[PDB]
Amino acid sequence: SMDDDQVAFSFILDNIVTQKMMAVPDSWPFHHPVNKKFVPDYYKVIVNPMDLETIRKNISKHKYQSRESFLDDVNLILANSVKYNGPESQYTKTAQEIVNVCYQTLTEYDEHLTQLEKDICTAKEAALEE
Ligand SMILES: CCOC(=O)Nc1cc(-c2ccc(C)c(NS(C)(=O)=O)c2)nn2c(C)nnc12
Repeated sequence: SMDDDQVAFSFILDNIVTQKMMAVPDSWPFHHPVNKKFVPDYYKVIVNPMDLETIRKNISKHKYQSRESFLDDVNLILANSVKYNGPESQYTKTAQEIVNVCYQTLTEYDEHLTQLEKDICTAKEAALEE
């Protein structure tokens, strides 16, 4: 209702992740960091690994003040799979649908998230004045 803007924004981001993005068919390889046991050279090819659980952990620490830095990490999941698996691999097409669902949901909530983003930024600027 008031002064809870960051808490609310993060709460919505987590629900987008758990309810929309993690619900993509066969998306489970993206729910957690790549297990080196199964992909022995992943961390030698991908310099900035990223996954949905890592994004949730970021959300719980309130890393994202706007959807833009949230989308940076989401789009990073797709670009990593493009680099490691190739553009037409089934992994990449799954990750591409994870990204699509993310954008579709953000667009559904656009006006609402803009309001939270404005209030979060103006509060941070006013709090750093002191
Ligand atoms: C070299 C042939 O191509 C590949 O095998 N690539 C990929 C493979 C897997 C993958 C496999 C098996 C398992 C059990 C898991 N589960 S987890 C989240 O613990 O690591 C993941 N994820 N993956 C992701 C993301 N991006 N690429 C891949």
